[PDB]
Amino acid sequence: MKQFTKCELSQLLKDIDGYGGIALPELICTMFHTSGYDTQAIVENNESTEYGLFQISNKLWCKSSQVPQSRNICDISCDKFLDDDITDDIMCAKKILDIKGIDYWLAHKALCTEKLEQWLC
Ligand SMILES: [Ca+2]
Repeated sequence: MKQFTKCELSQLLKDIDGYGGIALPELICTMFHTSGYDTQAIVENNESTEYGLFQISNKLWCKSSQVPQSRNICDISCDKFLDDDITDDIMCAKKILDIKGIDYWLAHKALCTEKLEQWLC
């Protein structure tokens, strides 16, 4: 259920290259192994769930019925991360990068800090 090509995502996110010292291919890499470019991706964990192209968690970042105690850092309902517009998802991902850095994503150190030429367009 890929909803983007690696190339279209690289073009849409072109100005996020360098953001907090992030290389763009590093990020695209991270997004692919995270969500498979599926804007509707839902990953269910123990106490919580991660949503969308960026797999943003309801534990901290958005408001959801599942975690009423969430601080909702991005000030947004998690449902917004399952629509076809990734603009709000990108806003939140940047807030994550501003705080916690690219290591929020467990795919980044696992696969995206080494051998990245396949993520170029
Ligand atoms: Ca969205």
